[PDB]
Amino acid sequence: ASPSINVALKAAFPSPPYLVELLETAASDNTTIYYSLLDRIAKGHFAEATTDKALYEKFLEVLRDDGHMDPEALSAFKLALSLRTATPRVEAHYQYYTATVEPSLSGTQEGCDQWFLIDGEQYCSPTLDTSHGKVKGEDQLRTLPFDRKFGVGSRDVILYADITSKSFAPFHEVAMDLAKKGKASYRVRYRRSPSHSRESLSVNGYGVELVLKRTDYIVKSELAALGMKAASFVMQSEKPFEALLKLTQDFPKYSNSLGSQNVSAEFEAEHRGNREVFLPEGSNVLWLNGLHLIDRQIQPFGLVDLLTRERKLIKSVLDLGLTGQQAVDLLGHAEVAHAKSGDDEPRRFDWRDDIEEGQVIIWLNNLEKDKRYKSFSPSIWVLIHHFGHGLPQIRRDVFNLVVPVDLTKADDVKIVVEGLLSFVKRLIPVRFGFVPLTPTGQAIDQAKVVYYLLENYGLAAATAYLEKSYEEQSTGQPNERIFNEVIKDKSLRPDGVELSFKDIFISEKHEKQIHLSKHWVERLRAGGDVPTVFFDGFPIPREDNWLRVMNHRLMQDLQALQQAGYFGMLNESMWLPGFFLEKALSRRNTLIFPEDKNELTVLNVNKIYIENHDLMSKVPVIEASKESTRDDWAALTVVADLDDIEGQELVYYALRFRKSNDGVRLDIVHNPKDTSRSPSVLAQRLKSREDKLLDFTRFLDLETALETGEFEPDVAYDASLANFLASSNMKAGDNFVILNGRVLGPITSADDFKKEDFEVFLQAERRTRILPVYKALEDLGLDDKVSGPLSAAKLTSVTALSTISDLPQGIFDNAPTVRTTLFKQWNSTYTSFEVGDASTATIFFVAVINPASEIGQRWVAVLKVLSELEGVHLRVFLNPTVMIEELPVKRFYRYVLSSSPSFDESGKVKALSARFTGVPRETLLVVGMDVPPAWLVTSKVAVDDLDNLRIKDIKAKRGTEHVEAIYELEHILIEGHSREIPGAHAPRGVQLVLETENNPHFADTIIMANLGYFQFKANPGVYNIRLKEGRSSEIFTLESVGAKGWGPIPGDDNTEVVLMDFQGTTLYPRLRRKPGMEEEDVLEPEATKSVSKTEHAEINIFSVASGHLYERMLNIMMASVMHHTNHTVKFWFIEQFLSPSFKDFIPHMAAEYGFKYEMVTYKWPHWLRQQKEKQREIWGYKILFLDVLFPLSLDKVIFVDADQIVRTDMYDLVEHPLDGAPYGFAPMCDSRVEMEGYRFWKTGYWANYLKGKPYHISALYVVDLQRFRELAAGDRLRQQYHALSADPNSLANLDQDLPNHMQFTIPIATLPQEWLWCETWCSDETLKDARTIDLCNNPMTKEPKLDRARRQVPEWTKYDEEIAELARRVREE
Ligand SMILES: *[C@@H]1O[C@H](CO)[C@@H](O[C@@H]2O[C@H](CO)[C@@H](O[C@@H]3O[C@H](CO)[C@@H](O)[C@H](O[C@H]4O[C@H](CO[C@H]5O[C@H](CO)[C@@H](O)[C@H](O)[C@@H]5O)[C@@H](O)[C@H](O)[C@@H]4O)[C@@H]3O)[C@H](O)[C@H]2NC(C)=O)[C@H](O)[C@H]1NC(C)=O
Ligand SMILES: *[C@@H]1O[C@H](CO)[C@@H](O[C@@H]2O[C@H](CO)[C@@H](O[C@@H]3O[C@H](CO)[C@@H](O)[C@H](O)[C@@H]3O)[C@H](O)[C@H]2NC(C)=O)[C@H](O)[C@H]1NC(C)=O
Ligand SMILES: *[C@@H]1O[C@H](CO)[C@@H](O[C@@H]2O[C@H](CO)[C@@H](O)[C@H](O)[C@H]2NC(C)=O)[C@H](O)[C@H]1NC(C)=O
Ligand SMILES: *[C@@H]1O[C@H](CO)[C@@H](O)[C@H](O)[C@H]1NC(C)=O
Ligand SMILES: *[C@@H]1O[C@H](CO)[C@@H](O)[C@H](O)[C@H]1NC(C)=O
Ligand SMILES: [Ca+2]
Repeated sequence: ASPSINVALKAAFPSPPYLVELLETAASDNTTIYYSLLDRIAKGHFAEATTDKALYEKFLEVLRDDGHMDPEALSAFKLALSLRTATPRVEAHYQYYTATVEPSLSGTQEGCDQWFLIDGEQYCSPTLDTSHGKVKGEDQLRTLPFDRKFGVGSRDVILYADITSKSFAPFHEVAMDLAKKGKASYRVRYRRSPSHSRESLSVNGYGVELVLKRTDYIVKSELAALGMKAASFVMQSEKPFEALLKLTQDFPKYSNSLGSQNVSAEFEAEHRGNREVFLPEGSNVLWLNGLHLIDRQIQPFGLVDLLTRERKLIKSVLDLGLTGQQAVDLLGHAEVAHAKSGDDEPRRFDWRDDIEEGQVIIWLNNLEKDKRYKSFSPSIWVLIHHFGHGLPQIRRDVFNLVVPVDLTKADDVKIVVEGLLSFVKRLIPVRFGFVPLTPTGQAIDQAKVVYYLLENYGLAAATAYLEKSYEEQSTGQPNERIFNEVIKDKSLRPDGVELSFKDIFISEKHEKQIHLSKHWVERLRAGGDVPTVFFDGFPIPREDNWLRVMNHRLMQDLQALQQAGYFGMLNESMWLPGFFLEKALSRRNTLIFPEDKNELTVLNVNKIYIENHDLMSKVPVIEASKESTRDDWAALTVVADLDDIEGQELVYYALRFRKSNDGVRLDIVHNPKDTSRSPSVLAQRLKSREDKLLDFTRFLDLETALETGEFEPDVAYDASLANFLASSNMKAGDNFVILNGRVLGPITSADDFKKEDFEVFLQAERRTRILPVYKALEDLGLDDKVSGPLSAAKLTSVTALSTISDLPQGIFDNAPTVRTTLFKQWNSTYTSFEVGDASTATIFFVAVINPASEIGQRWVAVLKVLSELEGVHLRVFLNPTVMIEELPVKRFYRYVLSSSPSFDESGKVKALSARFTGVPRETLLVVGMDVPPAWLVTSKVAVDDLDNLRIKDIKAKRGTEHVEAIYELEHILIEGHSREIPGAHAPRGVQLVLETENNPHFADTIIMANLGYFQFKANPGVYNIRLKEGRSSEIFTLESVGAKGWGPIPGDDNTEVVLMDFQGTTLYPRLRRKPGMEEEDVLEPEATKSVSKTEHAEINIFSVASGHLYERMLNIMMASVMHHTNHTVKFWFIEQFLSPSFKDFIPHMAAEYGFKYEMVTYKWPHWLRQQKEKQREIWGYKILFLDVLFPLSLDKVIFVDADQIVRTDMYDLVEHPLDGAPYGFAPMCDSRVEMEGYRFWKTGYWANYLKGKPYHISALYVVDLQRFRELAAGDRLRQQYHALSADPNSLANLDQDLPNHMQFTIPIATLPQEWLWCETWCSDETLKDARTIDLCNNPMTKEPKLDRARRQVPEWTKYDEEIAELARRVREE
């Protein structure tokens, strides 16, 4: 009605049938709901629903009536159905079917609408008599992400069906029954149904913004009160949530309208008592049950997935009679969070030689007897009376450091010789030791050599051999030429026991010493890929700057000694290192104590005993004792292959451990490697002997009990068994241990997990997870709700999962995964308002919004729709700032989202749009899309200039006050963060190729230095990532694409990526270097040009335009090139900054002028610093992404500005020698003399910085892309831009200023000035020899660009007329 603007978004793929969408949305994770519904529709039950509304209506009654959903879950189903979350999941099936099924299915298909696939044979009938084909191509038995399985069976059957028709129902029942019998396992895959049309999909869950492009006009500056008055207006209204939405959506319009009718109502200067304690004014912060959410997680898709995960967690808890409110309170409790932070409590391991009889550690020091430290006092009070920054001097043994070193490796040897000795020489009060690593023959020999040389001759002689050997010989294997010289002089007085010389094979020296050393390394797991250093029994892995970390603990240990001294705990007759070893463990388990602390897996216990009840009621169970306490209670489950020694060894130890601990409740799950013989037999053998369990005096009693007895197969048991392992992601024949939901394994050798190792696992686990749950729980007085070991495990397991990081630490935010309760302190009467019932709510939201913020605009819109869900509680806090330097909100905002689907008059599903009403007639606006992270969007239909919108002009020109535009969700991102193995660094310069069965080259990108970042533009389907052929595959092998998580998670040893969601795909790939390489991709160890020219063109020019004029000028620029060269040209454009009017026109320009064109884009990385102003974005696209924006096949490109015109045959620029420089620019004209005043690059900062170098122009330049990438110029530009950008007034014009700031670091080839002309800075005499002309800014005039063109260049009109006639010719065509 009022003058309005309407914007809609549609996907790049057609809308799947509504029926299949409801099936998938309804049965999210649950297969039972899936096939239970698949039965209902195969009855022909859902055939009477003629329309989408009716069909949707029928599902609601069914789900409620069959017990599938409750109100909470039904409300959530409607919102997820609005979002159309299941549509990309269905399109995954179709892309897979179109690209891998159809080309591998040889024959003539007609009548084969549905067909099972069995043993590479296709059957178009349920009767199964005839096989049409032997299917070619790769295996279709890939158990892949979108699959579902029904039943267990030796044979595997797949049905590719078009569910829509009733031709489907008989096929289903044939395999449903065959799976019910157990003959084979059933799974359904989809077929694109021809009953549905090729209508594109209308999407929602995005935002639209109308940005004011002129903010320059402000006079009166009483901005300070806006946030404060805006906050009060809402509190006053008494319909507060609606006020905020209405105010926040059209905020720029209401600025002057605020401050009316004694408006301040500052009761709430009182609630800065709230500010005083916790958050600073004007900051937006959201919490979900204590969890702090980052901005990227605050979209509809991100939020729906969080509720889904959180409810599953809470529901499990409230089956013990806890309210949603009590449950959440327990999760964010102080004692709980303290335990997570409780790795300030360090655990130490006993580093001593005492077990290995003193023959393994070779110390470089003794502080009590070295006559270096002779100066120092051997008194305790020296330690206690210390102040300052210095480390206390003392003649006593107090601090120790043992570093395991490989003597083959020069890097390892250099550590001892340079690193360790400097410290000795420096007179540090730390004793330095080292133990050789013996993983190769050469290493073993050199340990012998060095050990011998110490034994008879002494430390200096051994030291001497190492020092000598390192310098140049850098010996892998022992060298006599160097060894014998050492003895020749250093063989003076080799004391005590006599020499052997040259040859070592001493029965005791080789055996005892080397094997004792191996026993030490093994005992503390101090070896492998990454060795482990032990400082005071504290493991520090040998990586990056471990000394930095060691020094940190050295100061933290010193302060630990001082405090004991002031309490008089210490005494003069003491071994001070033993203060730390008091509670140290002799053996170190990498399973329990992984050095990457994040490496942890916990399962929902409630889930395990709900889904697999059939299995868990039939496993041999030892219930915990009747006379045992809540503290003693713990639940253990052992998963082991009883067909292997390791598997049965492990169980005997678990049984032994149970005799000792009466509080434990044990379960034994037999997981065999071979499932051709039923697993139920060996389980049945033990459950008979269950009563007599742990009366096995000896191990053979268990061995014998497993072998004896005759049993049938419970095939029901077998099925639930295989389901459990699949749910728990466990391999067959692999050993695992589960105490209170926490899984450790796979156990390679049962010697790793002994009786003593179960006791520690319970000791440590108990501490962290069980004792903080017990305390916290009791503090709230909920300690009546724990009724047993299994009852307890459900609570402890759930609260450990609550503090689980889904997003790896260090990527999106460094801050740890901790639930705060710190906002509960805050008074709420005058700043807060709540929505939803707290008593019933399972979800609790705490929003802290600043009304004056632009981020608040989005937050309000999304929160209102999620508040509409049943079982959700929200509480809002408004916190504005008094510090407002500039206008706070400079845009209008609308969020396209509904809490339940909308239907047509003809019953179809309604599409959703952003409609802005009551738009000011004379304000200039810019349309922008506030799209979820994974999405790539461009304008498809629009007749207006979306960069320059004004209603008065449109009304005058078109006659309409109403504007309509349509966008397209063209691509969805596959983005990931790489790392090298084992010394994890980002592998920069690595090239990647994305592929599909149809084509082996979907896309290509290069790995960046920052987070090993990379991205691909794709849509739903099954893909694969291969390292690009060349140097990348030569140096590396990629073990995995981290699709499962950071991991390594077992089963992720793959390179397969699939996208079936609107959140795209986030990956954490891993790459390990090939045999002994220190090589770099960027550096070579020839037909590189020809190739690009053949594929693309003789000339490759790229550009960008942000307005109808600039697009009109761009048409002229391209034409001028074409008239001026009889060569082949390819034009490249930055896709998203162009209008659809321009986009729709170019094929007609390409036909006329005879050139090729290609649209390119890259999404601005999340880590890289954004640009609020679009003009600045555009400049960034020209300089920051040059290496990644164009395909690797392209040798070189040339940038030409839109306003330019060229009289030259452009090849010349290609041939121009750049003398090994990545890119070439043209300098600023010095020819105009009278202009000097406006030459600002002869001033202090630019003349000081550019000592002799020129001030270049970014209107035209060459980029030798192959060299650019080779030199890794892009990553420097990116990181310097990010660093420089922290200062807002940094780069006036970043495009010109970044290459000029980087010309010292990155060479710039300077171009002949024949290459550029501009009236402003070049003389009129110069134009005769000019090659190209930029229309640079006035600035001594106000004459506009249209005027300069016609006056400056006479042939500009000739070009404009040619374009004008063709546009009219197309309009009439
Ligand atoms: C995956 O799939 C399914 C479906 O979403 C989830 O589990 C379903 O939940 C049903 C209950 O809501 C369950 O019904 C149970 O039937 C068994 C007998 O086979 C009963 O022993 C159970 O009793 C428990 O639940 C009831 C709930 O109220 C029920 O009472 C009326 C009585 O007239 C019943 O007619 C009706 O089923 C009501 O729901 C409690 O009152 C009891 O005290 C007791 O605790 C259930 O009634 C279904 O068998 C089950 N499957 C389906 C297809 O519905 C499953 O949890 C979900 N899991 C995941 C991982 O998502
Ligand atoms: C939340 O609102 C309450 C409202 O009262 C604020 O309470 C403050 O509490 C202290 C004492 O707890 C009050 O003053 C002191 O009281 C004692 C005993 O009556 C008296 O002996 C002292 O001399 C002193 O007067 C204080 O006045 C009161 N504040 C106000 C404004 O009344 C609380 O600080 C608020 N907190 C937040 C986070 O906003
Ligand atoms: C590109 O090739 C064409 C030949 O097709 C050249 O065009 C000739 O130019 C004169 C200009 O007065 C015309 O009168 C002739 O009729 C053209 N020849 C033909 C065959 O029609 C053109 O000059 C070449 N341009 C460049 C830059 O190489
Ligand atoms: C209250 O009302 C009017 C402005 O609406 C003004 O006359 C008066 O100064 C305002 N403030 C106070 C404290 O009375
Ligand atoms: C104090 O001296 C005693 C010997 O009298 C000895 O146990 C130890 O060195 C000190 N005591 C403790 C508890 O460490
Ligand atoms: Ca320009």
